[PDB]
Amino acid sequence: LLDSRFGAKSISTIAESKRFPLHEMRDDVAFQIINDELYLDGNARQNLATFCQTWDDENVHKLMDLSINKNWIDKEEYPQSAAIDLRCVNMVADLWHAPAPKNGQAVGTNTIGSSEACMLGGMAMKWRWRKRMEAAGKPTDKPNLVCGPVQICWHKFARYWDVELREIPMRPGQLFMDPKRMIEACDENTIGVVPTFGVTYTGNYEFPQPLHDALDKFQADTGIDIDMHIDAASGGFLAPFVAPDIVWDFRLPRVKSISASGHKFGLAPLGCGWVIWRDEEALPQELVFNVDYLGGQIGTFAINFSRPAGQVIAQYYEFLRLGREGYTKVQNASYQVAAYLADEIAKLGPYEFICTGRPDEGIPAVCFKLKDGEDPGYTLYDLSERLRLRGWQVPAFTLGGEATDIVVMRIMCRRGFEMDFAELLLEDYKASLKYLSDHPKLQGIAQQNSFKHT
Amino acid sequence: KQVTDLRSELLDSRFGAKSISTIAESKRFPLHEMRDDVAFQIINDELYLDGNARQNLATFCQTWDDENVHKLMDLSINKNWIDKEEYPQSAAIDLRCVNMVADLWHAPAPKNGQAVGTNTIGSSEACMLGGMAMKWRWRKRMEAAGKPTDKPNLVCGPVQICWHKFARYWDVELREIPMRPGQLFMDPKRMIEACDENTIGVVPTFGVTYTGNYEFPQPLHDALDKFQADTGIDIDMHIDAASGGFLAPFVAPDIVWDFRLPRVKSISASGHKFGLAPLGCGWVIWRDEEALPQELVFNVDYLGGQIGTFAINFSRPAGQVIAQYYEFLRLGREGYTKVQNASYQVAAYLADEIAKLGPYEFICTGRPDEGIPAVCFKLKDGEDPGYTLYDLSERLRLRGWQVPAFTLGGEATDIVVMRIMCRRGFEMDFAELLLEDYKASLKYLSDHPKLQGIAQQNSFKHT
Amino acid sequence: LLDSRFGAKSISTIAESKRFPLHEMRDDVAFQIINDELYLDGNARQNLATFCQTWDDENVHKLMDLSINKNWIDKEEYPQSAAIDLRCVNMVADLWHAPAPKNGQAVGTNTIGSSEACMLGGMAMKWRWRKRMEAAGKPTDKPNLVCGPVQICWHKFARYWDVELREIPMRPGQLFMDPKRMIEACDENTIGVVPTFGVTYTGNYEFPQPLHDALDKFQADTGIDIDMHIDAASGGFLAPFVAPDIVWDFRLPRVKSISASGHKFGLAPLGCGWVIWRDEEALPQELVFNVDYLGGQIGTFAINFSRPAGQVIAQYYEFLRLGREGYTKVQNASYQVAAYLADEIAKLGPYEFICTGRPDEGIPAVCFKLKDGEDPGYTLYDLSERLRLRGWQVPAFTLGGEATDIVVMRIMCRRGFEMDFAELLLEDYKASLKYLSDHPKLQGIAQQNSFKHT
Amino acid sequence: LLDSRFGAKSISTIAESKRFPLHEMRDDVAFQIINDELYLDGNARQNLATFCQTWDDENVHKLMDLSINKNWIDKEEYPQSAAIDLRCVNMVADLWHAPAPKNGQAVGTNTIGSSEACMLGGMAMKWRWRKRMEAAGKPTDKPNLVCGPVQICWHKFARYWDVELREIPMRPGQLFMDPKRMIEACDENTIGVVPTFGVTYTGNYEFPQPLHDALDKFQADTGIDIDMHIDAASGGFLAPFVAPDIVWDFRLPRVKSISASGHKFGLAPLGCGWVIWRDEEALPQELVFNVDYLGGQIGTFAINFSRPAGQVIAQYYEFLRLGREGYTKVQNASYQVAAYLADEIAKLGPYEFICTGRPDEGIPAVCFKLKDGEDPGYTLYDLSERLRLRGWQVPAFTLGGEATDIVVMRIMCRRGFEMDFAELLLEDYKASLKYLSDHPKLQGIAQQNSFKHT
Ligand SMILES: Cc1ncc(COP(=O)(O)O)c(C)c1O
Ligand SMILES: Cc1ncc(COP(=O)(O)O)c(C)c1O
Ligand SMILES: Cc1ncc(COP(=O)(O)O)c(C)c1O
Ligand SMILES: Cc1ncc(COP(=O)(O)O)c(C)c1O
Repeated sequence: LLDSRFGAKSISTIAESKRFPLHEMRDDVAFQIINDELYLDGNARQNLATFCQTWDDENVHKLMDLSINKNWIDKEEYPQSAAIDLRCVNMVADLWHAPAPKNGQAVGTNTIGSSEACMLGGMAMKWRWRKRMEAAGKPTDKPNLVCGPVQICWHKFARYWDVELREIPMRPGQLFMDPKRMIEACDENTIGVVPTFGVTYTGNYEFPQPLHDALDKFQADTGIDIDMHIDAASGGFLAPFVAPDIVWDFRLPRVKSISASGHKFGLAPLGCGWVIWRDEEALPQELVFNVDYLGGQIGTFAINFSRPAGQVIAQYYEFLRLGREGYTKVQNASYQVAAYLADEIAKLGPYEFICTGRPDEGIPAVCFKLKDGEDPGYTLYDLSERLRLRGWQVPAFTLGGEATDIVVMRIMCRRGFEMDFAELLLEDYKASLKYLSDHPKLQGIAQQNSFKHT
Repeated sequence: KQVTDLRSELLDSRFGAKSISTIAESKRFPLHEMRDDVAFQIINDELYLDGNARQNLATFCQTWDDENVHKLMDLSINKNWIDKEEYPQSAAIDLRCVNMVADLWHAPAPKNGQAVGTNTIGSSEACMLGGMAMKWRWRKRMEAAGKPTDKPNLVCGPVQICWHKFARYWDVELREIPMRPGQLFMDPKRMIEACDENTIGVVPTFGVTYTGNYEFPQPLHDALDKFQADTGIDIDMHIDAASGGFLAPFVAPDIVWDFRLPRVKSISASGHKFGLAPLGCGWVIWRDEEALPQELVFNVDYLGGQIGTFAINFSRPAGQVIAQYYEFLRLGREGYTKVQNASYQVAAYLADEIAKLGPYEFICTGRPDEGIPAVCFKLKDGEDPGYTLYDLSERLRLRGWQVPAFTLGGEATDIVVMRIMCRRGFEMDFAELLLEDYKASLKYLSDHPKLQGIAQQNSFKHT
Repeated sequence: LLDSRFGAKSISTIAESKRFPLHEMRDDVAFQIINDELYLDGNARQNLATFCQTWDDENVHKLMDLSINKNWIDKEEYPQSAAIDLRCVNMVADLWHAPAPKNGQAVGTNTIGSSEACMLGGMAMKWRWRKRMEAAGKPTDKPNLVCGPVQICWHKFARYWDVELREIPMRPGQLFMDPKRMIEACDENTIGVVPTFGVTYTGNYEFPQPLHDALDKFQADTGIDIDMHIDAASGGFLAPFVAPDIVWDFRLPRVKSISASGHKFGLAPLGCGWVIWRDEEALPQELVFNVDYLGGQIGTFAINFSRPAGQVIAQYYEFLRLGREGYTKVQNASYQVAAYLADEIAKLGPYEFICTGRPDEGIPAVCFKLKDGEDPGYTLYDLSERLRLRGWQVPAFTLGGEATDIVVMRIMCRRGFEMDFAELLLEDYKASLKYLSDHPKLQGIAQQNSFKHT
Repeated sequence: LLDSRFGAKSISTIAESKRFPLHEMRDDVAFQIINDELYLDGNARQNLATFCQTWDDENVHKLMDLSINKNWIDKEEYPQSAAIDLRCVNMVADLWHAPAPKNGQAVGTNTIGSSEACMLGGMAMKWRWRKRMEAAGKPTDKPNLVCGPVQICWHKFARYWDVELREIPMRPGQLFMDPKRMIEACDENTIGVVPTFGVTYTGNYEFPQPLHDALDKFQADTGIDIDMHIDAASGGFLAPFVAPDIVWDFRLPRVKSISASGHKFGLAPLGCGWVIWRDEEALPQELVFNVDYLGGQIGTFAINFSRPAGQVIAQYYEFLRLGREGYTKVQNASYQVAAYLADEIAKLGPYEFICTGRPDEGIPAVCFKLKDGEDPGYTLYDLSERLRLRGWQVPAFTLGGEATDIVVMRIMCRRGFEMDFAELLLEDYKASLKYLSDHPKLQGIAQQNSFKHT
């Protein structure tokens, strides 16, 4: 067996792939072998399911390349990377109207993604709640967390830290966590409420303000003081620029912490998250670990330790080059694309929209389902498959709870998916509808949900 | 007439233009846009303030530069490790790596072809996952027995901070056997004294962070067998092989520390350490399906079915996994053996050479059978050469070297040690230069006695 | 022995480091080996001792890479490089107010640096002087040169060309060459006076005008006609832009030649110098050598012969992209940083400043010493060592002459050392002072002068 | 006026090329403007006149690019570059059989090229001679130097340092410095003899051994002790590999110093020279200057000061990757090309060869003239012009002395000019001959000498 690339004895990667390789191989052959199979990966340019950055900027590539060995945890050897990281924490804190620091540095940290940021926020919430119950001489025996249609990271948090997850069910007419149902789920064991400022499954915002009012009335009627952690994975880098009037952040007294993804609308490369706390009081010191460095010690509250500092550096690059002025324009461009697709798609079939890409309602996304008791001659699963044959990945999936029988299609508009590409999508969308119309036997065959978690 | 306080002033000599002071507005989110290339050069220029770690002998993390690794990482910047759907080849390469590492550690042959394990950001996450699984297995055993599960504890030696975090975050009592003069590590006797029915497991550190020595699981495994025999209490182990996991399999195959031992239910290691991968790569392997409680695994829907994942992080880059595979492919056992041996030769050389320069007692001398490629020593008790290791460390910094001097924990807290790490890139020629600067530092301290005792700050020791 | 990079038998560069290597080695291995140890060199970004360019410009790297084989002396094969070189000579001549050329080309040449430029200037001075003395049948074996705190290249000139060096001593209150002491050293054997327009050790300018007037009076009283050569290594590319009114160049009749460094404030990469002569009469033709080429013979006055033309090309790039407009802003930026540091440092200790970075007084540098009889609890040597531990190289050294007891600290502000970096230096400066204060035993230990020559 | 490249108002480099630009210009525009006119430079691949390296090696480009700012004189900031430089000096010393250092370091230095190397060697020669005459109570007012057909750098040395240059004339039947004529020119005022181990104009070696014998006899008959400096600009990196048995170096007692060009057959990029002294006694300490550094103090004997360290590094790269083994094969390849050309060219016309590319006679060069009283119907100048029309630069010029009536053609074979290219040259050579034969009126028209100095 020979290889046509190297014109030599074949070196299989699929063979003996269950055992650690025995011999050495020429460096450049190993590289070309791996490089060639990586072509099997998609480039995600036509993938409209993910929230994660997929566009390419030469400067970001250069910054990441230079940072490949810069250790985020090693403040001693990489002091400048550490300083840039502190700047970012302050800037994000400022973006979310966090109270002015006493010493001068905001309370918060960079993370690998929103998952870790949420875990940290969740543990802090659990610890503050525990300190309160013990002081009240009550049992910390069975904590619970109230939320709406949260992302899987919260299910993991609940599971891994033994907290009862009280998720308000998604239901026809009310897909999100409303004040009434939220209150019905709250009690003395509730460690906190987690509104999702940009629901993963639909793109809509769960507004913290009305929930905050309900929590104020709750403490007035029962004495039970409940706080909030905002999961703003996507919305945290949207609303501050295109809808400053929405009061969802630290302007609300009960919001003790907020988390968001830099690698989503924060525009940073994969591997960047953020979590900020209102003030020192919001973060139990018992969770912070202090390590020694030549220049004094620094407290850290993170799950990960050693990791590259490139994403933080790239995130800073975006903050510096764009500013509020730049982010507003970038974000608005995505909202224009989403709004356009919503309006245009509505003219093509009997659809009921859950999200239409409006800045005041949520993120740059379009989410719809077929109108009840209406049969256009295909399901959204069938349409999704036709679109894949044209290179597009437009996820079709079912919602949860009382709406377990509802099938929706979600389109995400992130940086890089410009108006020109949306127009092409519409062309292929129309072509797919005509094909389904000309080949009725297709209806009902496709029935597998697409990846919806990110 | 333009008051200095009402202006975004300052001319810049690089751009032949003005302003843009990262430190001035550093507390607020920037207001305006800036030319991309100017923002890039501004950031690129201050990154020069970071060290390159070539002369840093404190860290275990990879610091050498390989062109092919730079290319693989550059092409993987947007490849999402969690998105199996869009990046199927990256996911396949990742599964190969898990099987290869499992094979490396003698994990039993999979009943369905795929080993039980996962890639991680680093050893910290790997350890958390291993720790959670240990806690869950212990809990189930106890619940199946109708016993209380509210007082779990974990027995270990001089562990890395990630275990202190695990204990704190998951409410597990950490029973760390104290480091002490004459016994700095977890021995069978003290280990057993700390074990009971609430012990979720024992965590030997196969390559102690602070000294470089291996804690040998075999003797501890025998003690646990005797323990079960005398009490009926069945205790398992998780090996924290952050560094050793990619050393002993190549240069000391005969040390029995892995899955060859029945009680070892899981093992974790750092790819970005001696695994030779770029920062951001860890590994955790479980003996088999039984070793990993399914309640911890989450199954997500994909167009091709569903894949279960047990991880704390979600979205993140797949470049390090790919780079790690590149190392596995180009080196193999044959290549890793030569690479690791080269580091041991340097370490052994430094130990032997440094021993001739002062009254030192060595804790680690870079021997393959004893631990990792590191040198760890302290001044002999009651010996005053005319300086402390802190003073020596500072003199070496003036020569560009970062050789950490710090104190040991427990009841050995009065011990000041110096640790030298020998990782890929720190070749024999550089070790010779270190020796030259070491001797020059000693002569300077000898000629300037007033220096003794002044320096007294510990260096970063955690990695 | 094995190498952990190549995973093969070790190849040491120290073992047989005194004998020519016996065998071949794979090219790439040789490259990586050398590349890896070059990491032991500093990048000079935190080095505030040198005057030489240390910033990086992508365009300059490209021009230099393209010119690696372009031979400066081979006018025949590289006609365009030779043309660009001629343009630069004329532009520098124009910058220094040299009289308009008769034929059209200014009299001058590019050099490797100011050293060579000064040798050429020195030889021409010696020759012009000799031609005068020889006509009067007087001895020409005991020539002397009058100057102030000159750079080492003049000591080399004096030594290599057997010229008595009459250096006016540096002294408290009079660290530079003044008119009075200058005249006291002049006689019929003086080949010329060399004012240093930007003293290496302090940064101050020695003003040619007052010296020029003294020389006019000298000729009036004795008949002895003495000329000048301005060593403007640094000042030559500063004053013409930020202080045009200072009369130090060819506007002065006696100034027969001027030299300066392109690789200093000229902004060119290492390896570029310039020397210009007032006119043909100022340059003895006996020193010029004519070499034949296909297009005709070209004369040259240079110590070096074959060498690369990249630096000249890079220098032209700076001239073209900046112009007077651009150079003024670039140099002003450096002066602002220097002025800022001087003002800020003065608030931290009992210091006496010799140079405070004022455009009318000298170059962008800060030079100071501890006030006489003041004991802050440390020497500038101690402070310098503390700053090294923070990555900075701020030279502390002693002055010459009578000010031999004086120890100064000199900070150079060149392109790349922006305001933000100066702020960081101030932070580390303060940190160093606090450490010295908390550790008194450190005082007096350090006593080695740093490199001060460039 | 518009520019077709930038599609905007034209920017001319010609317009006011004699004045320093007044305004700024876009950097990328300035770069492209300069990049575009550099295309007017030749690449020298078909230039067979120069000895300087013109081939391109990717690793050398990388090493030079990395070293653009590394200052050769700043031992403090660039310790590793300084170390590599010391290794090179020792390796070159070893190559020339210099006595083993009484300490651990050979006596010598790197230079910009052979010119500076020769000046340093010449100065040392003059100083040693002066010291001796003084110790004999004799005058030192009329120093002279005996040599053969030397390169222009020695004419410069003689002129700049006031030494009478006694150059033995090139003559038909005696083009080089022979023992007899050398002795006729020697006296008590001779500072030394300079044999040229690879004559620039022809390529032949002047053998130091026979000359050395004559000088031994001279001291025996007169007591006058005369030393030598070998100008081995080209031969210094040829004979040690391809003809080790030729005794021309430090194996000869009288050879006190040797110089050679790294950027010639040393294979280094432009800007690299070397000069080695036999031992400390051979280098008068009065010429060495000691400068202080934090690491202590190092001595240097150099005309230049600040300059790039890249060539030294690239030179080290060649030493490391090739070794004696590699240089022998590289140099041999050039000799094979030269020998082939000589043998083939001899069959095309009535020629008399002065150099035929034989390793035992000289460097890889071919030098010939038309046989006396032979008229093939063209001059070598005519042939040279025809070859230029085919892209080749094969210099035709006259020899000096009474050989001023001798027109020769010299072909240099350096790295890169492989056998395949030589065959192409022969094709064009024959084509040129046929053209000249078919167009007789061309004979005698061309009469300008080509650049012959390097
Ligand atoms: C609301 C929400 N939270 C958390 C996550 C997980 O973010 P990450 O993948 O960056 O950890 C996602 C994708 C999300 O949409
Ligand atoms: C034994 C040990 N465990 C865990 C860690 C943490 O690994 P990481 O920094 O890769 O999370 C280290 C550094 C270590 O030495
Ligand atoms: C006043 C002065 N003259 C000459 C020099 C030497 O210049 P170069 O290093 O460019 O030869 C320097 C450094 C200097 O400061
Ligand atoms: C014999 C000889 N000496 C000196 C030189 C000048 O060398 P460089 O150009 O390197 O100064 C040459 C070209 C030469 O051929």
